[PDB]
Amino acid sequence: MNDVRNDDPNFNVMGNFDHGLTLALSKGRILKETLPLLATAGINLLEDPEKSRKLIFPTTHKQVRILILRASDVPTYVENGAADLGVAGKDVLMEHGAQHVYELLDLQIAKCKLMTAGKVGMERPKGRLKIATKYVNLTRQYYASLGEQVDVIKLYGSMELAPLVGLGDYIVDVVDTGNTLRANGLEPLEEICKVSSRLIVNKASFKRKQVLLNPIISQLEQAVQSR
Amino acid sequence: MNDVRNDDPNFNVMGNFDHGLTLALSKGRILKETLPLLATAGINLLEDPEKSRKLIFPTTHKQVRILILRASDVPTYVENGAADLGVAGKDVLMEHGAQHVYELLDLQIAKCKLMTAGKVGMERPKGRLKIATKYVNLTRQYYASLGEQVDVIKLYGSMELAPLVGLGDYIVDVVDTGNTLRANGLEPLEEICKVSSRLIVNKASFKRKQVLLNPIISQLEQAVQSR
Repeated sequence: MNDVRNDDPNFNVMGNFDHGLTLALSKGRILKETLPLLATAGINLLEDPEKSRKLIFPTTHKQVRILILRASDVPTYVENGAADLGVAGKDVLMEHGAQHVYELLDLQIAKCKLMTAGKVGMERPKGRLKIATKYVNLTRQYYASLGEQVDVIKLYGSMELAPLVGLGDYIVDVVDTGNTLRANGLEPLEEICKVSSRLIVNKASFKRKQVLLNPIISQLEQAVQSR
Repeated sequence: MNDVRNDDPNFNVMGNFDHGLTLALSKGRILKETLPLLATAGINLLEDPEKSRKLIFPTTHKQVRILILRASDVPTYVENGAADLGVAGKDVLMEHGAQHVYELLDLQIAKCKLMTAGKVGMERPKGRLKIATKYVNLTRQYYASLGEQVDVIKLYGSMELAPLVGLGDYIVDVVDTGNTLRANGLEPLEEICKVSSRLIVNKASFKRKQVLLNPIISQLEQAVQSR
């Protein structure tokens, strides 16, 4: 009946409440670096998600189905076991909070650093520093490091724009290389920590689904070979 | 002083931390129903923002620059004075509950309904309900109106996926015709309030720049065919 997996038919198979494996992936550059790891593990998207109206996606495994989420939402879906396991930025995991999750692997992809940044040739203003950021808990934790307090201002949008129109004193964002910033007349400053994409499993799903999970984890481990 | 206010050169003029005017607009279908009204008032872009890498778009008015923000951020920018005025759904504005702001006009565009929603043929669950939604404060106050306290689950992405994978019991979201909803085996249930885009102005912005603002406001009002 079931036999082996190689689901070639697209636009089908993907059911509701799949008690197989629900994988929560992020959306942009993170997604484009995750796909290749998965391809070696035997999991391939049948369609292009950008040009697709689907919310759940079938893979080459009949046992595995994919969500493409805002990065902030991956931990939330897995925490609640609406997804069994997920691929999330360590920035996002650290802001949110690890609860009903095992962090199983540093995948060594989407490597960046959480940094402060400003306008080039700016004066440290006088009062409470106003910090614009999407990472409230993390910038609060950090300036507690230095013995300072701050006014934080939560942004969900482009944090590059804030201090050009004079919204922040500074910003806190993840920085690959720093090109985009300098080109828009800004400069990276203090490195708060290092960030990479991690794999996470819902604690219950771990106990319960260990025959689908064991091999997949083990093949992803080998694709991050490194040393 | 200088009367010349017409500006053909885009990729030009631009400015930084202006003391002329700075307009923040949401970037969805809202943007597209908005620009026509700004047209009526001799305020137009000079390129496709969909196809530009610009962060601050200049306009046909030498005295007015534009920002295209992620909806949730518009009230953030105007509260703080980065923007002197902007456009956003009443849903956002009510959830944000911004301080240093005047709502001056119902543009009566992008009309819809903040509603509870669920799976087709749902069964009323037992215990405290879980609600998958972006608008936390708004559901908390709508269930605090029915005396019942609930479990909230904040999402920043598509709220339509949540039910299909069983994140919530119910969801809270904006429903125009909710045509998409049925297509995914979901239903509108109840109604919390009605919703349209509004025009807000920073209060200190309004005290000083009045000279620039009154002409712009007057024109917009008359374009809405309102008395």
